[PDB]
Amino acid sequence: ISGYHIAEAGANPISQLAFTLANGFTYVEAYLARGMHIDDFAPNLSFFFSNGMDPEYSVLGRVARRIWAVTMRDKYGANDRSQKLKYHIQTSGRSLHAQEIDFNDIRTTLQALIAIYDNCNSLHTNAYITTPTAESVRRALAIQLIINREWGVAKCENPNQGSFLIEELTDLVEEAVLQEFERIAERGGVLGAMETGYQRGKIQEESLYYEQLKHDGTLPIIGVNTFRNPNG
Amino acid sequence: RAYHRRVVAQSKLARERQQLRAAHDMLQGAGHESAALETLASERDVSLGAVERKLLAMWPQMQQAYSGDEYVVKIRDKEIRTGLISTTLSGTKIRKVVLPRFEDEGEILKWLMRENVPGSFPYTAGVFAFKREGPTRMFAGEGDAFRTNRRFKLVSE
Amino acid sequence: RGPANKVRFVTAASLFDGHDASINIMRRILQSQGCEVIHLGHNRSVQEVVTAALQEDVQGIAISSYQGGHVEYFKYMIDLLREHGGEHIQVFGGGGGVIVPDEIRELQAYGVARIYSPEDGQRMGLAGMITDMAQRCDIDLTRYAPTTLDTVVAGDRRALAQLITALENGKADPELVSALHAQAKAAAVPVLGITGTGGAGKSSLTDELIRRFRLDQDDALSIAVISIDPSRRKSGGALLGDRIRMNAINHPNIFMRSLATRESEISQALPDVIAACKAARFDLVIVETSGIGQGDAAIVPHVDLSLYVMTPEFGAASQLEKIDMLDFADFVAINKFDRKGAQDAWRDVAKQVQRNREQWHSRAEDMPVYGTQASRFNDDGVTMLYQGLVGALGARGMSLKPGTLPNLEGRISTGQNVIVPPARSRYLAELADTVRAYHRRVVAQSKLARERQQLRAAHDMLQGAGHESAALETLASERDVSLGAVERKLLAMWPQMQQAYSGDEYVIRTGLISTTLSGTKIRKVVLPRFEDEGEILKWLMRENVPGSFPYTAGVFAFKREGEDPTRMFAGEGDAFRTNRRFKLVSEGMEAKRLSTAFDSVTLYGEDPHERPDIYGKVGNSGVSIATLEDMKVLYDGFDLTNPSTSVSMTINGPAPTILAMFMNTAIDQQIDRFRADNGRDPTADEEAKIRAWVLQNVRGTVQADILKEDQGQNTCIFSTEFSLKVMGDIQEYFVHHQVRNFYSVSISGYHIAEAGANPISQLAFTLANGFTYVEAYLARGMHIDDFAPNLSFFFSNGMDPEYSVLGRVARRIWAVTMRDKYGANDRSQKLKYHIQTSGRSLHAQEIDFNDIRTTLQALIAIYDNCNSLHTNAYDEAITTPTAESVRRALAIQLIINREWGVAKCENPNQGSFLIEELTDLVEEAVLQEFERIAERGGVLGAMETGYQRGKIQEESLYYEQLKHDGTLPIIGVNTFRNPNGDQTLELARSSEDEKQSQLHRLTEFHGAHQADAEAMLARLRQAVIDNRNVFAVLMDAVRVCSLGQITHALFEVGGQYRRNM
Ligand code: B12
Ligand SMILES: CC(C)CC(=O)SCCNC(=O)CCNC(=O)[C@H](O)C(C)(C)COP(=O)(O)OP(=O)(O)OC[C@H]1O[C@@H](n2cnc3c(N)ncnc32)[C@H](O)[C@@H]1OP(=O)(O)O
Ligand SMILES: Nc1nc2c(ncn2[C@@H]2O[C@H](COP(=O)(O)OP(=O)(O)O)[C@@H](O)[C@H]2O)c(=O)[nH]1
Ligand SMILES: C[C@H]1O[C@@H](n2cnc3c(N)ncnc32)[C@H](O)[C@@H]1O
Ligand SMILES: [Mg+2]
Ligand SMILES: [Mg+2]
Repeated sequence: ISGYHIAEAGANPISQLAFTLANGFTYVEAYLARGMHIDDFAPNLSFFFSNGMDPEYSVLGRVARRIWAVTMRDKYGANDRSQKLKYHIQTSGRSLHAQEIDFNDIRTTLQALIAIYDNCNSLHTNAYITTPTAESVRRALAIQLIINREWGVAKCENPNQGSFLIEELTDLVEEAVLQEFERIAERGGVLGAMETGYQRGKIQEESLYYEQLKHDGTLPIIGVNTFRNPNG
Repeated sequence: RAYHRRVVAQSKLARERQQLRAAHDMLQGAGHESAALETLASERDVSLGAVERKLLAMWPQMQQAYSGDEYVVKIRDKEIRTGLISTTLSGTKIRKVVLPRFEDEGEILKWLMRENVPGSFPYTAGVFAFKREGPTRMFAGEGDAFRTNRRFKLVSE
Repeated sequence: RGPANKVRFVTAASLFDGHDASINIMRRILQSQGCEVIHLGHNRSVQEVVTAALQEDVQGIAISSYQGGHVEYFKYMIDLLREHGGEHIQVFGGGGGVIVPDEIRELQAYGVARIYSPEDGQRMGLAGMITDMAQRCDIDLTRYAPTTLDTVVAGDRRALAQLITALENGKADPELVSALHAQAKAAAVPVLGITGTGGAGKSSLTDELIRRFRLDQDDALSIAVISIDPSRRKSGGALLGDRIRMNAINHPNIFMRSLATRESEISQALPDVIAACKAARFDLVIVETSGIGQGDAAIVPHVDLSLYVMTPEFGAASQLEKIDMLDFADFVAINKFDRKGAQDAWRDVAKQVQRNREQWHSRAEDMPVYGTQASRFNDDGVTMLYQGLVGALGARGMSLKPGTLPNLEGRISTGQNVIVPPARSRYLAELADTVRAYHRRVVAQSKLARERQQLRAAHDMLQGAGHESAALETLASERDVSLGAVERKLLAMWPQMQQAYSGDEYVIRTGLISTTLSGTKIRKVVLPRFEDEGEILKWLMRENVPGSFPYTAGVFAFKREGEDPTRMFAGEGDAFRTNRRFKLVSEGMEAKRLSTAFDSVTLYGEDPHERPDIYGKVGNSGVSIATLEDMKVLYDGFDLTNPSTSVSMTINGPAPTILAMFMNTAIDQQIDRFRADNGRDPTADEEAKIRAWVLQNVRGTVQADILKEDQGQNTCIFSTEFSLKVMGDIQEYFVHHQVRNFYSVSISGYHIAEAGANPISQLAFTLANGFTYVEAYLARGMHIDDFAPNLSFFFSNGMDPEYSVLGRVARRIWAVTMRDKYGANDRSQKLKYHIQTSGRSLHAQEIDFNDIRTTLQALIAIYDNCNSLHTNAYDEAITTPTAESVRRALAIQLIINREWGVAKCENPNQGSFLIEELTDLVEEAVLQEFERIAERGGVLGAMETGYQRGKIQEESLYYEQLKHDGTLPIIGVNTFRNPNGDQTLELARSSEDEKQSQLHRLTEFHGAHQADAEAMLARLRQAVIDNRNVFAVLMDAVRVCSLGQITHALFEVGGQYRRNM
């Protein structure tokens, strides 16, 4: 189950996380209605998220894990292996720009950081437009190596835990997802919503809103709509 | 949402239960022996769920586990030791998993139900106990099956 | 087994260079491999290093040059060596990424043996370089030794230096040796022996005595100095650390040779070396021994006059009866007379010497026992001892002119200056107690608050069930009184506190909410959701919200709306070019926050000059500022008196002089602004109003932290005590003129850290230095609330875990101590600091990786709510930030501040289990270090031993041992190397025209004030002599005098810094 494309298309972290979990649960309900056992396919379910600059991305993973674990245990009554949501996080490619390509390594670093902080299972790091050169992939691969090996805070495996901001954000994002679950449910489920093009519409709506505030100068992007290259 | 409602209620019970027994010990330390408090406390031992009661019960044992320099856990007939400490250049001990220092059992249970340590339900801080030490996948795909294969064999040499 | 021959080295840092971290760990490996190292320390001209190497007759010279101008520097050295009989001496260099490959090939082609790049260090290893360096210099220099005394007696000082190397190694012909002693006997020159306990001040006192000889006799005397230091027989070599303390030996008539004991406190060939100097027609030979015990006195039979040096600390008075040297010494110098018990120490020693000589018919005060303070410039005590030595040397056949010095009377120095009174000696220890005591209260009050809540909670639950027991309430009300007044109000205001940070605004109105693209409300300050009042109070006392005691999460309520903490360090070329770079950095920002970097020449208070030593360094590591006119140009277009403009100049040694330039500039800008807005010059009264107003509202910061100069950066040019004296003058000037916006000192540790100190050492030393200034000003008679708000701090942020909580720890330690210990007000309890990302953490290999590290470091700085942040460029290891390079650095801050989501919260650190634990640990670690410094006599007492410098250099070695090792992984350096091995990067060097510009501007400035120059400088020296306010005169001095003129004038009256290894 992926949500990389949904976010990349323009969906904000709440929409991405909500839709993706919704899609995942749809597969679960789909396999269950074939008379199958929950402990037979749930451990095989892998997830795939995006990490951008938005605050919600810092707690996206932990929220996904809790919503899954609680539901898989209480609702579907599955075993321990099934309650464990494993996911891959890939840094947002949308968040990187063609103008001042050297700046992208900064953004890709911050995004890679909160992924490791929130104890992800798998991480991809984006390069700083052109072809994937062997030099460009090394700078991307170095971001992970520097954080994992050199970075001091990273030596702790639960640095997020305890933080007032993290716990509040975790609760908020969780509830925001739940409310979106309800919105999809009153549209006939995920399939029923797709029948109306609800998800597509909502993604398209948010993609425009982002692309608007970007041009509006309201959402600052360093090197793009502010602090632009004085040469070109 | 129902799960969270339970966390709130069970925390209140665990909190009240502690507050009562705490006051009970303080009264006996001053001379007054009022078992009227204990009745309300024992009343909340049953009010607390089975799962919730064991969570608080394992908390002191949980603390002693993540306290030392290693993590002893015996699976099958052998055991699996894991290091907890990474020492800085300054000589500071950075624990892999840092536990809360709450006194309130209301906060302890609340934390144990909403965000237990990595490798424990609801796996908020991770699905595994500790991170694996040392995984970089080898991606390739271009041209015909022959070219993609060679790259596969080359990278994975 | 070490080297085959007696291998000797001369190690130093280049002219106007403070980078000793590199060269210090090289002289350590040199010494351990069995080399005698004559270490000269930092800031050494070519004329200095070459003269040293020639007199010591060494095989090798090791120089560190990180300021640039290294091409001209080494070329000069190579040329000068060949010109004066030192072609066979090999020169080695290193400057990290500063010396690019092309310049290495050039310099090595010129004559330099080897210059090691950071890549060389990785391949060869730390020991590998030194092994290569040592094996090259493993040659026998006895072949260059003279066979006849003809050269030496004639006055050849180079032949003398080589003859000594022959005599020391015993490769001199027996018939030549006896012939030397034969002529040495007929020479009849006096030999003064200086001996005494270890670290008493033998070298320092020797240097001072020589200075007295020069001033008194107008440099007419030819003095030979033979200093002996103990040799570690384990390694094979030694650390001859006497020459480094010598500042008055830089003259053609002075000759010095450093000898290792090579065993005894005297070299086995000392009588030969002495005789060699006697035959060289020197007017006087002075010999310094090593650390002698109580019963040691081997210097007596070899000299004509002996001087025993001791400190007031000798234990009981009965100990003096055990000291053999008190029985032979012709003169006894009780040095370090500023120490406690010096007066009583003199009476004991005087009476003991009287007893040993059986002169009962004489007064004890008439004995040749002198109380000296060699650390003190122009000390009357040292002069008294000198006058005595003159009278003794005079009777022993030594022609000397009637002295020009004050022929004073007495035996004891009258230096009554004190920085920190011995009563307050254990101030750091008290501070440690104060903090620990505060935490003990937090624990106890929390327990009470917890119990109080638990009781009343149980009381309400009983009444809800029926059984009412007022017995509980009695215990609760009992704890209402147990709780403090302050603590009770803290919990009382908590529900009101919650309602404040709950809404969308903070009622004067401030927004609390920043809404994401998803529509999530991110609160600026997130409050805890504890139910336990024990946890509430605990949190409110240990880490209250930003803007509340103890200001752990920040000293202010919310971060500034428009003025970001960004403040970019800048400086390149002349004042004109840097003025462009200021406008580049501060472009697009309504608030102009400038940070000025000066070139090595200005940093050391010197004027730009034609000599290659200095010329090549002009404007190459920072802006070259020499006159007030340069300073004016530097900040042209910038309204310094504007409320949204702050200038941060990084200058230490000449800081009072540079500050006076800045102040005059800020004043003159408003005078020009008035003359423009009114079309006329302001009246004497109008100008007075303007001038006074400028001083009050001018906003900025000058570093000037001299305590860190001795410890870390090495930009101290005057004597340590003098620098501190003038620094206080600045603060007193500030108080009088109500300069309440400018920071008189940026108490720093960045420099200490970059030298190699780990985050604990950095934070501890820096706070310790800060508290030292506090104690210094308090003993000096200033209200704590008068100078504490003017105290600025500066830290480093590296990769180490402790750096994440460095700032918050600094804030709490300060706030708690300033409140409980010193009883200061709110403004004083608030520690404001600047954080600059660690430059040493960035490397020359794979420079693109550095932006990753600089990002992470910049992040934790902003998370921990810093007041000011500088971000390093990716080409950090190679050059001063380029135009393209400074934008990438400046973008890191812009991306985090604007784009980064978590950053929308202003206390994201708070709550974290890791952060709170780390905060507690680092805090305690600092407090323990406070105690370690306290039991060494305070910060000053520790510096006297070189404790800080020692601890830094040790930690620097430990890090470096691991960086090359591999135990400490550095991506792109010791692991994950490039299969290629990597082009030409753009560099920030100064134009030739810019150098000639500065020279012409200087000579034009000098010509303009040629009349008032000498007069003003004379006034400046009189200000020091009459002990007035030095800075007050500098406010007028910088208008007619250049930086160099002022600095050199102060040298005649304030002395020069004495290096400390
Ligand atoms: C630490 C440091 C400082 C510390 C110095 C601490 C101390 N007490 O020595 C502090 C903070 C005080 C400092 C201050 C300044 N510095 Co500085 N500093 C650095 C830094 C980060 C590292 C230098 C260092 O000590 N490295 C550790 C050594 C051991 O390793 P290495 O350099 O990689 O060297 C290796 C080999 O080359 C070999 N080698 C090197 N030297 C030698 C010598 C011998 C004999 C041998 C055998 C081998 C050898 O040994 C090493 C093996 O790995 C560099 C940038 C960088 N990372 O390169 C800037 C840098 C050198 N400093 C710089 C400047 C400009 C300054 C200032 C003048 C700034 C100012 N304008 O005020 C000040 C003032 C200095 C002064 N007071 O004279 C610039 C130089 C610019 C230029 N020359 O063009 C640099 C390059 C930073 C920059 N990009 O702007 N500095
Ligand atoms: C050479 C090589 C080795 C490398 C180096 O060493 S580079 C060294 C460079 N050094 C530096 O960059 C040092 C820079 N540091 C400084 O200038 C000072 O230490 C600072 C205190 C950080 C200056 O910070 P600055 O931005 O000027 O802020 P101030 O504290 O002076 O503020 C002035 C007044 O404005 C108000 N204010 C400022 N910020 C806030 C706020 N957030 N909330 C509410 N009110 C605020 C407030 O009234 C304050 O004045 P007070 O009433 O507190 O006296
Ligand atoms: N407090 C104090 N320190 C001094 C005095 N004279 C020298 N020192 C310091 O004592 C230390 C060692 O001095 P040094 O000349 O090397 O002594 P030596 O090794 O025995 O010859 C240095 O830190 C000096 O600055 C003094 O009169 N008072
Ligand atoms: C000691 C630290 O000083 C900084 N530094 C030195 N000179 C400059 C300059 N002109 N501009 C910016 N940073 C500078 C480097 O980042 C180095 O790491
Ligand atoms: Mg000495
Ligand atoms: Mg000595």
